[PDB]
Amino acid sequence: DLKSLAKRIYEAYLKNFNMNKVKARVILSGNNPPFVIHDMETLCMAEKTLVAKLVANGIQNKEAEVRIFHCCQCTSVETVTELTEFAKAIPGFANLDLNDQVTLLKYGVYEAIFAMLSSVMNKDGMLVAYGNGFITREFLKSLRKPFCDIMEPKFDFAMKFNALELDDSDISLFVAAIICCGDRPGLLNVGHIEKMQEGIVHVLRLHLQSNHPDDIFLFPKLLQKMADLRQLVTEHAQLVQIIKKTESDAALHPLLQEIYRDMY
Ligand SMILES: CCCCCCCC/C=C\CCCCCCCC(=O)O
Repeated sequence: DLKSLAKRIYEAYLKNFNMNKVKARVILSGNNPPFVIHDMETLCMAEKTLVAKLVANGIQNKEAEVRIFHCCQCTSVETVTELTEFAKAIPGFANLDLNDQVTLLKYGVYEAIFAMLSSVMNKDGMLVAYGNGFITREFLKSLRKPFCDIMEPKFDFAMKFNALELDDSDISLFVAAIICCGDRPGLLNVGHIEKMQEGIVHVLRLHLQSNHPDDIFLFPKLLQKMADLRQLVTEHAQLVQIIKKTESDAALHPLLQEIYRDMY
């Protein structure tokens, strides 16, 4: 039954996420090749094709860094929708009280986002806009403060995460395990969530044993990555709060504002 459950989770991941690691690698390797964004000229060209409404405002267009942050938020909002549907495949999740489902997704979505971002990142840049753009790591570092500080820790995480050489069958189970953490603040049926966590982590552990016979510590490596992601999210939320307080034009989408509210 555990092998079947691993396959169910993998299939739910392939169905519900618009991007997966095979699809990303095909694009990153070289009919609609990605438009490369490496400077302000190519950002503005890319926007006019890929997000035309955002730059259709003349001198009322927002600052480039704020437009970029807006596009970052749109990607998060979409990934939150995909993760919410994916979670239905996790045994026990749909049997939880609605409020506990909300809490698990609230704390888990950005850990899952940054884990899955690794699949579209290499040391030079990342895919964006449903695989139709590639924005360089150096360009994002070139942005004015504080916006240059958003992505670099995520690239740092991803380079090490990618060196583990996971595939989508592994990542799907890892994302399921992120969602099933019984120590999230405010949970009301901790006991049932802990059993749900134990079950998915057992599936993950057996799958990694089978799929990565060469790396006998891969399961504890991934437990550590889960803790590293929690710290990355706490730090990310702190930076978002700086942006919120100090950048009046960088409006936060209400769904993400609710995720961040009372989080850490
Ligand atoms: C014209 C395309 C412009 C693309 C800009 C870069 C898009 C980056 C893609 C995904 C960003 C992932 C990080 C999201 C965290 C910041 C936003 C948030 O807190 O939700």
